[PDB]
Amino acid sequence: VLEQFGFPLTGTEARCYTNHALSYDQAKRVPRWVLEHISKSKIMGDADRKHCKFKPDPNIPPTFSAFNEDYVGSGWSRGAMAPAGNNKFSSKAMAETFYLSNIVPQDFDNNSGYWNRIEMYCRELTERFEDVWVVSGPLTLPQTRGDGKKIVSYQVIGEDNVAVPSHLYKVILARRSSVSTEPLALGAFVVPNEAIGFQPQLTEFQVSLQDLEKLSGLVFFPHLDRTSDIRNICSVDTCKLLDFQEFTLYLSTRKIEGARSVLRLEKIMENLKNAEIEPDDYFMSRYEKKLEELKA
Amino acid sequence: VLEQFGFPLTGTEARCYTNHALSYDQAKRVPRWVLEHISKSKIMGDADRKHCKFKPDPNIPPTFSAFNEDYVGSGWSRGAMAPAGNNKFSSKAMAETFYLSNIVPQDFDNNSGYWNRIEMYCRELTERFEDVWVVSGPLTLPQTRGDGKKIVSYQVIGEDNVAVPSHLYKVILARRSSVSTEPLALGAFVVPNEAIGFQPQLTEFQVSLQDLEKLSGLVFFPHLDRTSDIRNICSVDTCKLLDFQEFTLYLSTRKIEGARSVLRLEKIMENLKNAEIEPDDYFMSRYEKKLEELKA
DNA sequence: CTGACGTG
DNA sequence: CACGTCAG
DNA sequence: CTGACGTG
DNA sequence: CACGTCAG
Ligand SMILES: [Mg+2]
Ligand SMILES: [Mg+2]
Repeated sequence: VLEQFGFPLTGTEARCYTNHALSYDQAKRVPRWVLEHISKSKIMGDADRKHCKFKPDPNIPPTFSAFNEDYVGSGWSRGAMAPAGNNKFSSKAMAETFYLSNIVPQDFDNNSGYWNRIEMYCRELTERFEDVWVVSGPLTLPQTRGDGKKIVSYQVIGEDNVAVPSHLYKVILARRSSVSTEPLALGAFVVPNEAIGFQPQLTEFQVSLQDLEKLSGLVFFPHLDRTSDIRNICSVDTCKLLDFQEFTLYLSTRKIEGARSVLRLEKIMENLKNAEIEPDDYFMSRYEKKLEELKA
Repeated sequence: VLEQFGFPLTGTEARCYTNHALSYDQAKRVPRWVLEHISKSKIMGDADRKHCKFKPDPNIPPTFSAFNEDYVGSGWSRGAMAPAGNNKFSSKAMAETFYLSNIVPQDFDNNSGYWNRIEMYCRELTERFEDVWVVSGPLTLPQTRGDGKKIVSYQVIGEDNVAVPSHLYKVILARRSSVSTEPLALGAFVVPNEAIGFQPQLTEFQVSLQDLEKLSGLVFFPHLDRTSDIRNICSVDTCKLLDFQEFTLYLSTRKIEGARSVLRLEKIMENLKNAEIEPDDYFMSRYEKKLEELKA
């Protein structure tokens, strides 16, 4: 009798795509969590975000979907939780990361800077671990005022009132190999949704997993054996993001992956040379292999 | 192998009790929705809330539970979504309504005044409809600031950061009889979590079901056929709360039975007459009986 | 790599 | 809106 | 009815 | 804390 006309629906079921899964927040119009698994093969290939378009997820009821009109002109950028750069292997997978079900309102500088560098480090880990799992998502955390009152405040944007998070979180779980007798590596990080420089190290944003679960109301990787050997990812690995020089270099390399015209190449080396940087052996070895191909 | 260690858990599964069900919000430490079914029989009985105590729900993971320490001294009252008064028929059901999984931080005046009167009206509906279903819960809505920005802002209380809602909602669905071909009657209401006098009629807080679903991120009564004719409950019924005199007389009537001394009983009568409220014959019967017993 | 912005 | 251009 | 508080 | 007392 109680359930004669059904229980209310919260819409939090896991939604699976080609190379990520998420749970959606219908009230805030953003994901609660986005889970991915990266390996060196996934991050290679010819998929190109220039052929992709942000758009509502066709599997989300339109009443609870965000739309591009919510974001454009808002002063907030569209920030993908599963990044396009993790899906070079499949045009379909990359396009599915442009569904707004994967997007939160993100500070432009953060999206293009510190958070970008965290994503780059997650990819770097596949050079050292066979398997890497990442859960990313938004948070709206309280601030404590001087009188002890704790208050959650956040902006909502657009006709659809899309929630702008105060912070973003990432949980990284890395397994060296399938046969490894070695412990798993785990780290949880919470970063404010704002411009962050190159000075603060990633460890300054590290939190215990239990604290993140309390803050987010989520349980991550719930099948994990609690007596298994898990260590702090920042003690068995570096947790070292790219510095300015290496970040500018990396970006330039990503740009030599692409080739459109000569004068473009000119502008590239122009801005790069205004900041010195001696091309290290890697960017050179990757410079000739492409230069030859292009003049061919 | 993306799900190697399981998907993250959000904890929103429906939880069923003797005479209500709820979905719990582990981040805010309050229910998202509480569903109940009321009839003539369930609101009769000897269940007494003086035998009950607010306590954590033993089925909620302690990590995500509220505790009484979060509420005591906070300035906010414990506000039940499924009310004790709907569970006079069963001491077990009543006890379960005092689990903190059914509780939100509620303005004291609102809890004991306007919201109390809405609850009373839900019970009144069982005099004219055989079956009444009600979904109740908290809401944290934005305000539009002077500069046009829309901001959500709410307090979180206690060491567990229990979220204080800005508003409370109720959806009421009423069915005349199980075999009747009369359309069902439905209403949705959104009330601010603050003191509300006797002046505003309940219809001033009515909203369309669609608007409440968009604001709450929920779909209510998903098995209700919305394409068949459904009546506005404030059209087919009264949506009239008890007015000051009726409310005060009802409260005084219930206070008669609790009075422990002649002083307190007599002061109940004095307050009534001081406000120019006339007692009714039933009230004077109970009052004279109790007064005789306490004097003796 | 991460995106928005201005012209059609 | 598309799409080239620009920017961190 | 709805609740918070003060004492063995 | 459990209980009795008090207030909206
Ligand atoms: Mg991004
Ligand atoms: Mg109440």
